[PDB]
Amino acid sequence: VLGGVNKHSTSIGKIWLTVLFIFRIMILVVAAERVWGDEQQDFVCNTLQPGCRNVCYDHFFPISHIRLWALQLIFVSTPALLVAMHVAYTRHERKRRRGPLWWTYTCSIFFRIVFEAVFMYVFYYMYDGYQMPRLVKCDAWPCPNVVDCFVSRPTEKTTFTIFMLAVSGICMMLNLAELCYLVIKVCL
Amino acid sequence: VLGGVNKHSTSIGKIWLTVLFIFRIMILVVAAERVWGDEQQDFVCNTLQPGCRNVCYDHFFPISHIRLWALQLIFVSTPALLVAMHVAYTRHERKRRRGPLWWTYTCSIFFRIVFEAVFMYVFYYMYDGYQMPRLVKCDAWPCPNVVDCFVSRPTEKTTFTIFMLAVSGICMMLNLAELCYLVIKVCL
Amino acid sequence: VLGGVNKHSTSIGKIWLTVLFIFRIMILVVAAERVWGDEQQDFVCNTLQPGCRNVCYDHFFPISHIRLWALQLIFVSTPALLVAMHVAYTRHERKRRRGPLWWTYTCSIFFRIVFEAVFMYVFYYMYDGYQMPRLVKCDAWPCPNVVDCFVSRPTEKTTFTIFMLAVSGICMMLNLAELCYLVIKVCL
Amino acid sequence: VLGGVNKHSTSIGKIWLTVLFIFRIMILVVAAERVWGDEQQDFVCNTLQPGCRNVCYDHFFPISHIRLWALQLIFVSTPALLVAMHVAYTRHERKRRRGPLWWTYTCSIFFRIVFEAVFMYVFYYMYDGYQMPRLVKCDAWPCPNVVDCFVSRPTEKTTFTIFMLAVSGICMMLNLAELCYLVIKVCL
Amino acid sequence: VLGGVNKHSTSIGKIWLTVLFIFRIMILVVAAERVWGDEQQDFVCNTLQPGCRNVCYDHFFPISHIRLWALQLIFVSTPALLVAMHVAYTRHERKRRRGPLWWTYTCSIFFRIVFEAVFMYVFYYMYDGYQMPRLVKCDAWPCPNVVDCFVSRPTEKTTFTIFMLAVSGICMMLNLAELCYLVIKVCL
Amino acid sequence: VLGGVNKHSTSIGKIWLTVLFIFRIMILVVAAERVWGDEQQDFVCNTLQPGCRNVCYDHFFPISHIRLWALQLIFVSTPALLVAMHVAYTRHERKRRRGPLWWTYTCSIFFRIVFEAVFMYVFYYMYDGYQMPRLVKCDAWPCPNVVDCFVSRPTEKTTFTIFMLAVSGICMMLNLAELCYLVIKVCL
Repeated sequence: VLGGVNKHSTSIGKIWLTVLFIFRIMILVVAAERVWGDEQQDFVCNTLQPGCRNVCYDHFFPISHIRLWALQLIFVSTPALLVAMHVAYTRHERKRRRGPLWWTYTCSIFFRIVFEAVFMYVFYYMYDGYQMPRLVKCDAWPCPNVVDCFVSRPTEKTTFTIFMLAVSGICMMLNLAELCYLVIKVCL
Repeated sequence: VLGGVNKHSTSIGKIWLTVLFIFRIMILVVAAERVWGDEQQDFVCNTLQPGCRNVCYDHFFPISHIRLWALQLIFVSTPALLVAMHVAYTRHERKRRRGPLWWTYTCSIFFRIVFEAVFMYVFYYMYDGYQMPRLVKCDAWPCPNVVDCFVSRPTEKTTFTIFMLAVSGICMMLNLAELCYLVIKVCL
Repeated sequence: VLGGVNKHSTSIGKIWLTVLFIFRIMILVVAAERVWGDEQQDFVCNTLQPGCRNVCYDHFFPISHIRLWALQLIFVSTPALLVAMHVAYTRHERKRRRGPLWWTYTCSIFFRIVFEAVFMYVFYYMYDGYQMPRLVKCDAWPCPNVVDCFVSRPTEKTTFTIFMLAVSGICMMLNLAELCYLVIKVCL
Repeated sequence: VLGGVNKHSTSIGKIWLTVLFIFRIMILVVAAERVWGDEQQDFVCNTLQPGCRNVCYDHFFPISHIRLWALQLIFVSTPALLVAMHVAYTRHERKRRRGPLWWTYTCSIFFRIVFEAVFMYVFYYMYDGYQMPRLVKCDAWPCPNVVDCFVSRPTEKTTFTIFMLAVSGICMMLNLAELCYLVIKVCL
Repeated sequence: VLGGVNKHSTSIGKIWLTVLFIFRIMILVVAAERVWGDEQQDFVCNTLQPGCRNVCYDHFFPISHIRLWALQLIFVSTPALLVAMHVAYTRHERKRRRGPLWWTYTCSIFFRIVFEAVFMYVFYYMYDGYQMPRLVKCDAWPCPNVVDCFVSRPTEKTTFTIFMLAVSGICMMLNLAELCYLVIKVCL
Repeated sequence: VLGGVNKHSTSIGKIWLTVLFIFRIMILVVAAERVWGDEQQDFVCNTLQPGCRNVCYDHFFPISHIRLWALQLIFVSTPALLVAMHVAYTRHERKRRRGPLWWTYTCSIFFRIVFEAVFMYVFYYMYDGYQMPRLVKCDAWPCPNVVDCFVSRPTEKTTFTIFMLAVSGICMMLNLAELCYLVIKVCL
C-alpha cells in the first residue's frame, strides 16, 4: 500500500491498482497451501514401473502454477519498490543540501506492463491454455509405451487459473491507461 | 474494523455489519484447516481401478466449500476497501488545495448485496442444498459401471454449511435495510 | 482484556471473568492441535469393509469436541464485542454534538448466560456425559452386523472435557452473580 | 515479565523467579512439537490384534508429559495475572476518587506453592518416577495375553523430564523463601 | 533495509543492492518449503535393498540447494550487520565524550565479494553445473552393482537454480562497481 | 541485542559476541525443521523384528543434535538476561531513593565460559567427534544378533555440526579475551 504512492500518481495508480494487487495476493494465499499442496503426492499413474511417477509429473508440470504466480507478483512489485527508495534517497539529499521523479515513475509503469505480458505469454507457451486436463498420456523413459496418469483436483485448479489470468489482464489495461494519461498530459 | 467506518454510515453499518464480518472470519479460521483438511485424503472408494479416486472426488466437489467462502469474503470486503482509499485520497487533496462521498458509500452497499447473492446462488447451483451426503455414486471414466465412494465428516461439514449460509443471509438483509434507510432519508 | 471493561462493571466482570476467559483460551490452544489432531486418522475399526471407518466415525462424533468449544468461545465473546463498539459510537457522537449504557451492559450479561447454558446442554444431548469410551459399536450401513471401533486417546480427551465443563459452569455462576448484583442495587 | 512486578516484591520475585519462568517456557517450546510429536504414531506393539495399539498407549500414557507441564505453567501463572489486574483496578479507582496489596501478593505466593506441589505429586502418582521405560507390557482388552510394546525416544524424554522436575523444585524453594522473608519482616 | 545505509554509501549500495537482497530472500521463501520439501521422501530407487535409498540420496545431494543458499544469505549479510553495530557504538561514544567509518565500510564490501564468490565456487565444485538430472546411477555400499534412482521435480529445481545463480552474479558485479567507485574517488 | 549491553562492556562484548549469537540462532533456525525433521522416520534397519527400530535409534541418538544446541543457547543466554534485570532493578531503586555492576558483569562472563565448555564436552562424551556415520550396528534387545541400520542425511548433518562447533569455540575464546581485558585493567 505504502509502496504505491507517488506525487505523480493519478487515482488509477493510487486506488484501483493497489486494490487489485492486494486482491491477487489474497487469492494466492488461500489457494496455495491447500489446492496445489498434493500436486505430486496425489498424482496417480496406472503402471508398475518404478520412477514413472516422477518423470511423468515433471514432464507435464515443469513449473507449478502457484510458483509462476508467486514469481510474477515479485517481479511486478519490484519497480514500485525501486521508486520508493529513490524518492527517500532524493528527499534525504534535498534536505541535507516533472523533473527526475517524473521519468522514474514513468519508467516503472513501462516495466510493469512488460513483466505482466511476459509472464502470461510464458503461461500460454507452457500450458497452452487455462484448462487443466483430467488425464495426461506420458511416454518418457522409463515409462513403457504410453502410461495413463491422473491429475489432482483439475477442476478447482482451472477455476483459480481463470481468476489470476483475468485479474492480470485487467492490471495491464489499467497500467496502459495510466501510461497514456501521463503521456498525453505532458504532450498536450 | 477500520475499513468499515464512513461519515454517512449509520449504527447498522458501524456495529452490526462489522461484528458479523468478524464473526464469519472467526468461524472460517477454526473450521478450515481441521474440518476440510482431509477432504480428498480420506475420500474412500470401493474399487480397484487406478485413478477412480481422483476423477470421482473432482466430479462431486469441483470447488471446496471453504474455498468458496474464502472467495466470498474477499469479494464482499473489496467495496469497503475501495471506499476507504477514496476517502484518504479526497482528504489528502482537500487539505493540499451528501456530495461525492454519499454516492461512493451508496454504490459500495449495492455491490455488497450483489456479491452476497451471487455466491449464495452459485452454492445452490453447485451443491443443490446444505446437506452433505454420506455416499456418492460416481460413473465417470475410468470408473467401471457405478462406484460407491464415501465422504469424510459429512455431518460436521453440514453443520458449518448451515452456519455460513445463515450469517450470509443475515448480512444481506442488514445491507438491504441500510440501503433503504439512506434512500428514504434523502428522498423524504 | 480491553473488550471486557465498562463503567458499570464490578470487580467480578473486570477481573475474575476476564481471567477465566483467558484461562479457557489458553487450555484450548495447547489441547487442540495435539490431542484431537488424529481423531479420525487413528480411529481403528475391526473390519475389511471399505467405507465403514468413515461412517462409524461420523456417526459417533458428529461434531468434534474442540470445534464445539471454539464455537462456544466465539458466541460468548460476541456480546462483549458488541458493547465495546456501542460505547465507542456513543462516545464519538457525544463529543461531536444509568441510561442507555446500563441497559446494553445488562443485556450482554443475559445473553452470555444463555449462550453458556445452551452449549453445555448441546454437549449433554450429543455425548450424554463427559466420559469418552474406549470402544464404540457401530452398525450403520455399509458396516456388516456390528463392528468394533477403537477411539484415540480416550483418557486424555476425558480429562480436558472435565476442565472445560468445570470452567464453563463457574463462568455461568459468576455471570449470574453479577446480574443479581446490578438488579438489586438499582432496585434497592 | 510485566506480570511479575509488585511494589512488595523483593529481588527474588523480581529477578530469579521471572528468569526461571522464562527458562521453563523456552525449554517447553523447543521440546514439545519435536520430542513428543510422534508419541502414538511411533508406538510399536508386537501383535496382530486390531485396536491393541490404541488401548495400550492410552493405558500407559493417560496424559502426555508435555500437556501436564503446559497445564502446570498455566496454573502457576494465574495468581500473578490476578494480582496485576487487581493493581490496575485499584490504581484506576484511587485516581478517580501494607494494606490490601500486601495480602493479595502474599496470597498469590501461597497458591503458587500449592499448584507447584500438586502437579509434581500428580506426576509421581501417575508415572512413579522420572525414568521412561523402553518396554511396556500391556494386557488390557482386546490384547490377547500380554503384548510387548515399545516407546518412542525413551532416553530423550527422560532427560527433559529431569530438567522440568529440577526447575519446578527450585521454583518452590524460591517461592517458599520469599514467603518466609515477608512474614518475618512484618512480624519482627 | 535499515542495516544497509551508511554515510559513505552511494546510490548503488542504498537502492540496487538492497532491492536485490530482498529479491533473493523473497524467492527463497516461496521456493523452499514447497519445491525442496519432498527431496528425500520422493527419491525413488529401483531396488529391493534396504538402506540403498538413504546412501544414494546422501551421495548425490550432500548439502541441499536451499540450505546452501540460506547459508550464503546469512554470510553476505553479516558484514552489513557488523558495520551497523560499529556505527551505533561510535555514535554513542562520540556523544558521551573519511576516518574510521570509511575503512569499515570499505572492508565490509570486500568481504561481501569474497563470500559471494566462495559460495558459487562451492556450488560448481559440488554440483558441476546448474542442471539437475532426472536419473542418477549410484553404486555405493550396500547397493548391489549400479542402481537407478530418480530425482523429484528436476526441472523446477533447475529453473530456481538459474535464478539464484544469476542474481548472485549480478550482486557480485554491483559490489565490485561500488568498490571501484570509492577507490578511484579517494585516489583521484 | 538489547540484553547484551552494559556500561562495563567493551567492543568485543557489544559487537562481536552479539553478532556471533545471532549467527548461531540463524543457522539453527534454517537447519532444525528440515535437516533433523525425519531423523527417526527415515531411520532404516535391515530386520523384521518389531521394535528394533525404536531401540536402535534411541541407543545411538540419546539426545538429538538440534536439541543439544537449543539447550546450549538457552543456558549461555541466561546470564545475560540475569544481568539486564539486575540493572533495571538497581536503576529503579537508585531513582526511587566499578561497584556492584562490575562484579555482576564479571560473574556473568565466567558462567558463559563454563556453560560453553560443558556443552562441548558433553557432545564429545556422547558422540565422540563431529562425523556422523552412514551405518550403525546395533545389538540391543530385542534385535537378534547384530542389525544394520542406516542414518538419514549423514553428510549434511556432519557439515552443520562443524559449523556449530567452530562458532562455539570462537565464542569461548572471545569471552575469555574479554575476561582477561577486565581483570588486567583493574589490576594494573
